[PDB]
Amino acid sequence: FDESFFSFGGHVGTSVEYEDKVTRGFNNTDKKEKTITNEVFNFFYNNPQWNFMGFYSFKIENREQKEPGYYENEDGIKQLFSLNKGHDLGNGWATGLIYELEYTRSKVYSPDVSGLRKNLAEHSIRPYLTYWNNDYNMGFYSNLEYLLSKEDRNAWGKRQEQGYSALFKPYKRFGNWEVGVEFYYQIKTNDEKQPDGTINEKSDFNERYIEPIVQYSFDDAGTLYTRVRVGKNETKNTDRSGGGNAGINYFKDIRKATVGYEQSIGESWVAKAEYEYANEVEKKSRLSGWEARNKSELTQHTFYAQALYRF
Ligand SMILES: OC[C@H]1O[C@@H]2O[C@H]3[C@H](O)[C@@H](O)[C@@H](O[C@H]4[C@H](O)[C@@H](O)[C@@H](O[C@H]5[C@H](O)[C@@H](O)[C@@H](O[C@H]6[C@H](O)[C@@H](O)[C@@H](O[C@H]7[C@H](O)[C@@H](O)[C@@H](O[C@H]8[C@H](O)[C@@H](O)[C@@H](O[C@H]1[C@H](O)[C@H]2O)O[C@@H]8CO)O[C@@H]7CO)O[C@@H]6CO)O[C@@H]5CO)O[C@@H]4CO)O[C@@H]3CO
Ligand SMILES: OC[C@H]1O[C@@H]2O[C@H]3[C@H](O)[C@@H](O)[C@@H](O[C@H]4[C@H](O)[C@@H](O)[C@@H](O[C@H]5[C@H](O)[C@@H](O)[C@@H](O[C@H]6[C@H](O)[C@@H](O)[C@@H](O[C@H]7[C@H](O)[C@@H](O)[C@@H](O[C@H]1[C@H](O)[C@H]2O)O[C@@H]7CO)O[C@@H]6CO)O[C@@H]5CO)O[C@@H]4CO)O[C@@H]3CO
Repeated sequence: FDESFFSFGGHVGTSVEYEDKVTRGFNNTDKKEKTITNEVFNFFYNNPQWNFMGFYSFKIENREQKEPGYYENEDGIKQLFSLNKGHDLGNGWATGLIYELEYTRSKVYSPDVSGLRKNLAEHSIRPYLTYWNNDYNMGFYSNLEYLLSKEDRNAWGKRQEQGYSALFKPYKRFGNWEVGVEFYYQIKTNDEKQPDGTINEKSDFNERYIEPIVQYSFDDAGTLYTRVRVGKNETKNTDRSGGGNAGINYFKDIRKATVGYEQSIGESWVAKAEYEYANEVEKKSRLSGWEARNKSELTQHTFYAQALYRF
């Protein structure tokens, strides 16, 4: 018991993420955003004696937004707390529960506000079920999720999102290869109000995607991988939404491609680098009248690098 407290391994590390986004919106102009995320600490804790995994991350985030006649800068701190109590069921089966809390505090600067504060709390509860068949070298990861997101933007009001998701990812290993496909479905309700209670948004949302992944492990080196996502989502406003969005539906097509490489360096260090492309095209059921076109297109390039020390 006292001894079990000391039987942990895991990793400590750091990462940096750079995100370059351009959204050409319904007004047919470019909103350009650059975000840098500095993960000053991330801590993976693994106690096989408890069959318990924990994760903690501290991030500093800075975003700059630029578009015709407007700018916005946002600086934030994000902490993640994650607890995973697992359970070996034998014969290749396992189950467990994840409880995850992510808190973000940020300040926004623009020509119109100076240090407007935003507080975000997101809670994720995920029962999961895994299977691995050693004879076939095939298995799957699966989970359900309840997700609650609550954001207080002070003068800009409050927003709550609440819903569920399901994920199923079968995968197979053969030689140095591993191939998998992630299937994902999410539903949620959005509720956003101004401080006096005026409704900005009341809407129902759903998303689905399928994402194949291929990886190859080099005998004398690391693991190279690629993932490609094709998905869709929809946001359907009730008659109570504001801003001309009453009864309006948004439909989005999603395409992503990722390539990454991870390699161990000696016995303890592991480094990973990854590039992701994302292109998302949105249209409305009906334009309000101010729009220049029925199209809003996001193109995003993300660069990610991570260095971890295993123990
Ligand atoms: O938590 C740190 C981790 O976070 C991120 O990974 C997430 C990932 O993006 C999601 O996809 C998801 O992963 C689920 C996945 O989709 C499912 O396929 C399944 O995973 C199965 C694997 O597919 C299958 O390969 C096998 O995995 C085994 C490995 O092949 C084997 O090498 C070994 O793994 C050990 C590593 O060799 C060792 O280096 C160390 O791993 C560290 C990583 O190197 C490091 O990058 C980091 O990982 C991040 C990751 O980058 C994020 O993308 O920390 C790791 C821990 O230090 O530790 C390994 C332990 O031995 O053994 C494994 C297991 O046998 O089996 C799995 C099924 O178990 O399930 C996934 C959900 O668990 O979730 C994660 C977040 O956890
Ligand atoms: O060029 C101006 C602007 O025009 C277009 O926006 C549309 C928008 O697409 C429509 O949906 C609608 O907006 C409604 C919303 O539906 C409703 O939510 C509400 O908006 C509130 C926000 O939800 C809340 O977050 C806050 O918004 C802040 C915001 O966080 C800041 O980012 C800042 O907004 C700027 C944008 O960043 C910038 O892109 C641009 O907006 C364009 C937009 O690209 C285009 O699609 O300018 C704005 C402001 O300069 O500021 C606000 C706070 O001022 O506050 C609101 C308060 O309700 O209200 C709107 C209004 O109906 O209609 C707009 C305009 O037609």
